[PDB]
Amino acid sequence: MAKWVCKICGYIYDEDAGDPDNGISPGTKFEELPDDWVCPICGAPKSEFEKLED
Ligand SMILES: [Fe+3]
Repeated sequence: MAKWVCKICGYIYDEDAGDPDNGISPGTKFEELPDDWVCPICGAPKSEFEKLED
């Protein structure tokens, strides 16, 4: 699945990993993260992530 970078801090939101410590099961697409989900490292909103693909 896809990987996304937090443009602020470099954390990778890896769809295959999810973010279980913050309520997101492995395999959750970035689109499906709640609107108010934030980078678990720096607190940046979803807007600040970029999809790692051409
Ligand atoms: Fe971040």
